[PDB]
Amino acid sequence: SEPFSLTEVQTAYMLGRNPQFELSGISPQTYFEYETELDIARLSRSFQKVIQRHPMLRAVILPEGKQQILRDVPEYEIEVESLVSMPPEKQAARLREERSRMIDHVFPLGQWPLFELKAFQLQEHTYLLCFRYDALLMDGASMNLVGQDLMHYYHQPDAQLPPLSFTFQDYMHIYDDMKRGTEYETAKAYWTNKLPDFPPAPSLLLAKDPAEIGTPNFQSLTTIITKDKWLKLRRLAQDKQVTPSALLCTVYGEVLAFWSNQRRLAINLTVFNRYPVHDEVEQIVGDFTSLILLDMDMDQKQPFFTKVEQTQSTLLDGLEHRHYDGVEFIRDYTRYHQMRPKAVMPIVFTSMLAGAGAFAWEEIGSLRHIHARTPQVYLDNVVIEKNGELLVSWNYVEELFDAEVMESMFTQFVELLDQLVEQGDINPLRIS
Repeated sequence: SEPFSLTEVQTAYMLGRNPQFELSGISPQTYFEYETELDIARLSRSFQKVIQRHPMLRAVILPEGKQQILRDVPEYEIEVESLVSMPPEKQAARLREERSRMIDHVFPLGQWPLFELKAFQLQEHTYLLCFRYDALLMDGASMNLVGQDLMHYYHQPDAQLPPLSFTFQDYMHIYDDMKRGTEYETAKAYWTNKLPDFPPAPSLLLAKDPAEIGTPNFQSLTTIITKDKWLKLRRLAQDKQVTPSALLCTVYGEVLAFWSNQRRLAINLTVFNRYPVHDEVEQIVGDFTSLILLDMDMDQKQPFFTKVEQTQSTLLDGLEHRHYDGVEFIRDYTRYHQMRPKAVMPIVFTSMLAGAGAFAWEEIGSLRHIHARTPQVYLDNVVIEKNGELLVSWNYVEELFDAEVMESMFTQFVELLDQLVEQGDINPLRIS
């Protein structure tokens, strides 16, 4: 229960709370809603055992820039707010400003918890379950672990899960030792090797100067790629000897190059791959976020899938030097390029592809909404494998983009996926 170090991503997150930087003054957070018919009381007791299982669900972030696992925490119960006597319009209004208030909520430093799991009773046996968590607490992969244990203790309250011997505190000790290794300097050397000729982020058409925004508010555009379409895209990705992540990232780059009138651009890629430092590392709750800056050359005479192969090659070379994290390389880019307090690489692709794996929270019910906020980010393209479907969620700073332009870019991204599903290739990019 000693305070221990933050990851370099966690540190960037904590410094993004300071409003003196542009597009800052908020903590990174994820929010979603599920319409469920499960027993909320059983869910609440199950969630309590998840909290005791995972120490990072009982941790706080301290102002001094460290984290600490608390000795004991108060019992957590899912608060139930009943709306069953309210007409549907009054229900919708209450949920709306409850949603907006949960998304604008900020978890105070040093206090517990960094999450909220609240239920709204719409009918006697129908609830709207809302879950939100600070990204200082856990990454998206860890969030799936929480849902997995949640459903396990829900169905089998007495079947106790195998004890964990590895903690995130142990991992952080290894993490701090990995910053000072020969592997670290080889990864560093690779990134300064690519630093003089590294392209800038896609220069999109912004509605105003980001310096004049103040605190950003995010909007989400979300769609579901059906099981049939996602299956065809996975089969086409394997036929062209490319990963689905490189494929979706290259489609992203095509839309970004078109709307930015650029040829070479840098995408901020967010992944959750964990270093294999212990047999149980894929079992613990924590932050394992890795940022890699993707050098991409879109405007080419090459066929689309030739560019996908280049994105694949670039991506794997990035992963073999991830020990030098993207926050450090980003700052290398700022100081080396004379670039002030601005947000440097604010176009983000967040891949939560599970490799035909289950999304545990989908067992709760039907997903109704998802929202994601991050400091110093203009646009975040989040793709989540959702039990055979692909959920695509674009989160952008509302004050920074015309809503119709954003909807147009989003629609063209989705339509290029449709093209690949039909013809196995894409057409010259034109307006939707």
